[PDB]
Amino acid sequence: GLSDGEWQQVLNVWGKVEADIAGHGQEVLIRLFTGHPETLEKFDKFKHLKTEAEMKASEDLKKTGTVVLTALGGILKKKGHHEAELKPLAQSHATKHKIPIKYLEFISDAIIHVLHSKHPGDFGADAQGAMTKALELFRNDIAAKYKELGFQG
Ligand code: HEM
Repeated sequence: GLSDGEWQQVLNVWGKVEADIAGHGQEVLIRLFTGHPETLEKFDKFKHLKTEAEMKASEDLKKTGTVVLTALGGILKKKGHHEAELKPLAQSHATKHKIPIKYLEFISDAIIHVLHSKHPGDFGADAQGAMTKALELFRNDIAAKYKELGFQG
């Protein structure tokens, strides 16, 4: 999917996320959750959250943001060589959590969103470029694993 000039850009950018993994992860789930409320319903431990103050105020969400961004970061550093790390992922979201690929689209968008909000002006057009393709490659490989499982819905 990507050139290493592009990989280069992705890890450049992930350097931003790693300086504050907990904050980045919190705002991603908040951007996910507030924009597409049906997504909250897939989490039984965040179901109670009703307002953004509550989410904001929730320590368990900051926690889940770190797990999520820690796992993706683990995949991105593989530079597309991630069958081993993604299968387990795709299996769990399809069979156990029942997560529609559309939701993986929403969170992909939510990361691009967040990044511009936290780093206005230092999230280059080129960087957006690389990051979007990287998220697409991630999403595409999951989509395939999802097809195998007939995880239609
Ligand atoms: C970049 C995308 C994502 C990554 C890297 C990610 C990562 C993870 C990891 C590492 C776990 C725990 C281990 C496991 O169950 O496999 C997990 C659990 C879970 N994920 Fe995701 N996830 C992603 C997207 C999503 C989305 C979009 C949703 C729903 C809109 C979601 C819903 C859940 C749920 C419900 C669980 C179980 C939560 C619990 O522990 O109670 N995930 N995810």
